[PDB]
Amino acid sequence: YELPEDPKWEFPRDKLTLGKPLGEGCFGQVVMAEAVGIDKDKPKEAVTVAVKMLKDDATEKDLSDLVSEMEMMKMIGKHKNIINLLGACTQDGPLYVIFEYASKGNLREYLRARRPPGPEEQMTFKDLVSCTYQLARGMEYLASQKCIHRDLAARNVLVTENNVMKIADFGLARDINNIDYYKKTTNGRLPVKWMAPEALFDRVYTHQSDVWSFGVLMWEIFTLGGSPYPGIPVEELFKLLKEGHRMDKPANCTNELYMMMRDCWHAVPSQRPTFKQLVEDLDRILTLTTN
Ligand SMILES: */C=C/C(=O)Nc1ccc(/C=C/c2nc(Nc3cc(C)[nH]n3)cc(N3CCN(C)CC3)n2)cc1
Repeated sequence: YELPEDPKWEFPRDKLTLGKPLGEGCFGQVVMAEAVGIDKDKPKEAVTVAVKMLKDDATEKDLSDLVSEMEMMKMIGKHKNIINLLGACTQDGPLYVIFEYASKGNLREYLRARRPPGPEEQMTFKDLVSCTYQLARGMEYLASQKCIHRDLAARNVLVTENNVMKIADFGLARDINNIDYYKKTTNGRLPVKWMAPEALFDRVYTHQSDVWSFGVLMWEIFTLGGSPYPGIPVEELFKLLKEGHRMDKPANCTNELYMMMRDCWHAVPSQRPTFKQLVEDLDRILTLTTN
């Protein structure tokens, strides 16, 4: 029927001017927009924002996933490495969910564009470790709010004008307690190649599962946007993972950083590092690459 009123987050429709699509596709559409007075301390300034909305062919599930995501953003609160929810238009028209605009797009594309020949300038090692640290800080914050993301991956990280990493796409994110444990139907919409064995084999999802996906994200980063498990089709992956198969070291990556990835991929979930442990180790490594 209708969405309950949340005045704390409501933004007036007549102050929002939708602009050009940024993408379109499967779940929903994202559109640039000018929002006048969305920073309340400056009520007459128009700020460039990004608006998520439904497409024409949207389904009931599509709508409830958009609602879901907006709800989750409100609950987790604010962090420098998480995309900022600015407001929503929930009343008397299409659901618009308003986010800060990250100028440089998703990390996967940003990284591929900066591959050495054969905005364009080759990434340095220090840059790749920084990016990694930022994302580990975001995830550390997330875990501490009892939220699992479930869909960590380069395509789901946005990059601002100042090259700040923001974890985005909270469509599938859940409170740790709000998982339907052991049920056949659970975790059926997570990209197989980023997903921990136990999310499929056992139908559970813990922070230790997000750590697995972080490992895959790290490999993505150090390959400058490579596709996980090159040339292994999704249909064969799990039998391989069960057998102990793991991706090889990227070239632009130190033995130490690769050992961290392999740690994130420990078969036993409790044997993987915590996000807190990852943050500490990445700090040490970054502080030392800088000096
Ligand atoms: C299922 C396929 C599909 O729909 N893929 C898809 C979804 C969404 C997008 C949008 C990408 C995007 N987003 C931003 N910025 C942004 C989004 C949000 C919530 N906040 N900021 C920016 C960009 N670009 C800016 C840089 N350009 C060179 C490329 C696009 N893209 C795309 C595909």
